[PDB]
Amino acid sequence: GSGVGVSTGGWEGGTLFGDNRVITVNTRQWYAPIYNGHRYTKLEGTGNTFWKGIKTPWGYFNFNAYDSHFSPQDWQRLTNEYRRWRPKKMMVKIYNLQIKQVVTLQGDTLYNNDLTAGVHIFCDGSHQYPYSQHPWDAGTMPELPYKVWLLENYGYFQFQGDLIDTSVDGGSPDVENVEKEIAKSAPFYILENANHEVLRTGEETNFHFNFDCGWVNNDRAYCPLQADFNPLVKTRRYFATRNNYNNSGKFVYTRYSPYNKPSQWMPGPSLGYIGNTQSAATREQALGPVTVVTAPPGTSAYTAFTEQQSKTNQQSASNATWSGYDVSPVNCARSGFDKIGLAYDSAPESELEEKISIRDIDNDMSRWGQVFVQDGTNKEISNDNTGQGGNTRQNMAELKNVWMFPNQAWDSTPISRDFPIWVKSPNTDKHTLFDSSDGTLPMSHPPGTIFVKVAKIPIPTQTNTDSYLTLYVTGQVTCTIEWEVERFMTKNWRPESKNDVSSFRDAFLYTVGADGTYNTPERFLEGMPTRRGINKTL
Amino acid sequence: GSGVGVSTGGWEGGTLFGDNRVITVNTRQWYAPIYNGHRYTKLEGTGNTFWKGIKTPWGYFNFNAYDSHFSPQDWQRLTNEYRRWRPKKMMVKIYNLQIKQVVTLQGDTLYNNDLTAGVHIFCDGSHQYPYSQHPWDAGTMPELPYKVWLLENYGYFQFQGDLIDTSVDGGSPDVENVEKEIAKSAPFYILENANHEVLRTGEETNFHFNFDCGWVNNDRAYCPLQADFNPLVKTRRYFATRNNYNNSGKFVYTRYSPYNKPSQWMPGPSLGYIGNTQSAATREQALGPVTVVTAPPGTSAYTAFTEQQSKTNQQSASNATWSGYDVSPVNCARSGFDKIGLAYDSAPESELEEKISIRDIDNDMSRWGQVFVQDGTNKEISNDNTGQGGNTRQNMAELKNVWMFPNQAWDSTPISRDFPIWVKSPNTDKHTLFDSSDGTLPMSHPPGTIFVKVAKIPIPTQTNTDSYLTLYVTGQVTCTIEWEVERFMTKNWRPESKNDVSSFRDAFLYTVGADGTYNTPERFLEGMPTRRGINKTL
Amino acid sequence: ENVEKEIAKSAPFYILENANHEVLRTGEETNFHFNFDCGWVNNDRAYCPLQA
Amino acid sequence: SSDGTLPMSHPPGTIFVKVAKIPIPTQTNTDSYLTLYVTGQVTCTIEWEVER
Repeated sequence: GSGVGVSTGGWEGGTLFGDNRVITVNTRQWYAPIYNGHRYTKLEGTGNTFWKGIKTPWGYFNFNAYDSHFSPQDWQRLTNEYRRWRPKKMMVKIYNLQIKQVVTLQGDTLYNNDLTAGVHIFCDGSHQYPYSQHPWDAGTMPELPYKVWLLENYGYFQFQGDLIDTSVDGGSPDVENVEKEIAKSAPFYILENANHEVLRTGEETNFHFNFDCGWVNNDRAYCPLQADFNPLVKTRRYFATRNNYNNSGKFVYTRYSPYNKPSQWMPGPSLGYIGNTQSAATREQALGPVTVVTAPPGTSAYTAFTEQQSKTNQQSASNATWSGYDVSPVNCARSGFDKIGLAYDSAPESELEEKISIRDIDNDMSRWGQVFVQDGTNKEISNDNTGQGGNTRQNMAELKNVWMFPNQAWDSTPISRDFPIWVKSPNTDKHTLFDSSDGTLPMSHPPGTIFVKVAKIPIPTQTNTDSYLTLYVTGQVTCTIEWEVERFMTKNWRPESKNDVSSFRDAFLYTVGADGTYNTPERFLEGMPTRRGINKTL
Repeated sequence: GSGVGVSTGGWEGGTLFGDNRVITVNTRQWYAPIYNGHRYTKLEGTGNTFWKGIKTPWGYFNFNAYDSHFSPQDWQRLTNEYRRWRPKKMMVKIYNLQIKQVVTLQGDTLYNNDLTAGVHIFCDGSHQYPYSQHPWDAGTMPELPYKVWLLENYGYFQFQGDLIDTSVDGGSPDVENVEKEIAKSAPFYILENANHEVLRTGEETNFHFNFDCGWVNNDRAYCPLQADFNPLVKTRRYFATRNNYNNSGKFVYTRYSPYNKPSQWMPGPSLGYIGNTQSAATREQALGPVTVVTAPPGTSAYTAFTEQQSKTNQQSASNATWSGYDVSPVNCARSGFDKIGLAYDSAPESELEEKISIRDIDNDMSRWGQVFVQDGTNKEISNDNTGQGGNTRQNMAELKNVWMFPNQAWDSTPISRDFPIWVKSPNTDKHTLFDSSDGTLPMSHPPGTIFVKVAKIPIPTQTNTDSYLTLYVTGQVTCTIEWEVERFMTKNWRPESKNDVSSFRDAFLYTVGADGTYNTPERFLEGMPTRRGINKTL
Repeated sequence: ENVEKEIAKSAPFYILENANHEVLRTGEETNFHFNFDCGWVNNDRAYCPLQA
Repeated sequence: SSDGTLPMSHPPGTIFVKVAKIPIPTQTNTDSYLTLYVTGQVTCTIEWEVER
């Protein structure tokens, strides 16, 4: 029935492919140590960074990656057989809890099971506590179901080091000092305010969640946005040409070629900034296409001066890297820069080799390589009537920076097997269109973070100082996501490109080696990206 | 409603993929000329061949190929997504009939439509008429739905030229002459004995058929039949070893290695004969692994002598090619010889280039490369006791010819997109196991052949000699086959090899060229063979 | 690894004979219906600058 | 749209027409088709939603 000696659950796993739904059940073996010695402590970054925050005696389940949910073949069969997919509903189950005590009886350490020790488990569904989980973090659910998963210590941003800096001395209150105020109005969160469960070995718990999100599109456009037309018909439109290069000139009109027709569809947005590669040795300064210094109006961030035009505190571009936070990749709809923004490793905690994979391959023609703008004649106009031309002029130029504009249509980046699934959309009042250059699906309320700490069992002391019993929790978590899928249909005659393994460069991959080392892809193609062969009529 | 000016049907096409069923609808534009001038005539092969038969004023719909039913992508999606398939039921519809008359009013020829001209359409479901349709014939339904399809003239074998040869003179009856009797008991078939429809432009017809057949398996074995075992456990079996090489010897026993264990599963049958490559210039002599001379006991075939042991007429191996019929490929379960038996062209009626494709790639490990047999010690035994060995002896030998034996298990050849679907199983009393080295599925009663001729409209003549009106039939045929399919399921972790186009050597393929020439694969991999990536636990 | 080789491989080719469609003769006819979902076309002008 | 058009997700479906291919028997077996064309009448009726 129930008790210390009957299991709360069993190992579930596998996948079910279906026409309208895919259901991926996954179970892992996890354990949570005592984090930070059961205490909230101020987290300050070493080196030069002004990030300051709280380190928390808690740890959390991060379920956000694809490769954690799909196996390599479940991924392949997913991307090959389906046009698009999104999650519908997720159900996590935390069970088979076991709490072990760590005692050192001698030089040796012995691990004996202490019943009646609890574990705190808290799912924040309302997101009342800071959501500090980031996509592209190394603490997600392991892709190998037989690897044990160590939960990650939780912590959160609190205040900005250089926005608390100036004149914050506590001698007397300064109400007009704005940096004094930022530090005063900075929050501090404690997870013991919240109602949450305490479980023992016999107890279990589970959580359900219903996604509301966009799709993940697996099909490619074979045609440029502007190239889809019929050369067999002649167009009705003419293009203007200046004739005499002077004031007496006028535009003379001649018909476009059938093979060159104008279009109403602009290129999707992009920023032509590739990020800083200066060979800077500091890893914590901002190296990124767009670095953003958040400072409130009265504040002085790091070393700041007043621009005398606006009389506002501003920074030099070199100092800003200290005070600011980069955003990458910003390339958005430009596929020419795919290689710039994303580079990542699959292998967690492996000091053996880097195995850095970069997104090289995109065959989707709805994403553009370059945009050129051409504003007139190649030679400046003479101010007199008659006359011949003038000083030479730059007719054409590359547009590096393409912002959002009407009639823009593009496709999001192809995602590999190991990417994050979703990203937390900010709780700000205003949002523009959601397109993530890392391919993630921003959601207003993503799955609530599940926090775990180990109940604190005190040790009586004569000195009355805090002494806690050293013990940890291990258990089993089953994450079952239900995925809404769409099978593709096409009238295309020719065969599509399917993400075969034959294109892999390394023969032995997704398999263990002699010593048990699981071989993972070091390349983006070997990660079986989406948007490969399935053609999409423009 | 009905009449000369309303169409009997419409163009149907496409495909429907489903979990349990795939339905491929295909429509073509066909035409049948007047075959052989409305007369049955004796068909005799030029060159040296004894094949003799009838040429018939009829033509027929041949629906047997895969590439006619599936498009290149329908094939790819079929082979990638499904474990096995077989046909369930076929429905053909012959409609939009149009009969045109060919008249030459002058040097010019003009084509005018003659109403009230019939067309004969006969489906032989009972197979009461010779089934002369062969797999690997060039007259099947075109793979391109927009190509017009010329039906093939029908004809059938009647008697064997060298089994009618000797002493067949009609001076007096010889009842003891057996070759005289073969010619007497040879059949002659006429398709005007059979009930069949005569249609005009307003009329249509259709036919239904229900397949009863085996499957077509798309999955491969990754393991040799004999290699599946657990080296972690030590076997209980010992192998014998002769010790002293003489009469006093005996077998001494020692345990197999854990990595080498005996098996009960024999290799599937094969014949190690690769066929004759002598650079013979005669195309109609038998070049094939097994050539079979059918002669009844009393008959003398070509140049024959009496073997004096059995006192029966026999032939020399060189003369037999004249009198006999090869069977290819005979390799059956040996995949080492895949390259030998099958070579074929996709491109019909194209004198431009050969484009000969040969089946090279088979990764299925249930098919064996070689079989070796080893019968004892390496040195002949001395007849005395004591003594040392003897004359040297051949311990091991290759078994070239492996017949059918108990506990044999193997897999049929992987088939490409363009192969025949089925083959007519003979109406003989006895049959062994059905395994076709061309991959076809033998059926007792395959789809009944649909015959078409154009009604003969006479021309009055003073000389009373036979003169017929020159006119032909064009129409539309819709073949709809329903396929029973099985989606694969696997616990395999690693990604499977999917028949991507990326492995194709030619980039422009399955697409028209500048002059409209449809580019077809010249290689076997580019034809997307079955049994590629889907793994089958042995 | 040649990407341009791949673009040519993954380029589609369409044939309109794959699709179910009607074949008509002189006596036959056909018709088609469609329901638009679209914005408007505005025929009125603003006489004032946005900022005036 | 700077040309004033109304972009629609699914505009009216394109109506395709070809003339059935009627073959001509040939000794050389090369493709020879009968030369003929189609004429007809098409009535397009659009219903427009308006605002006075």
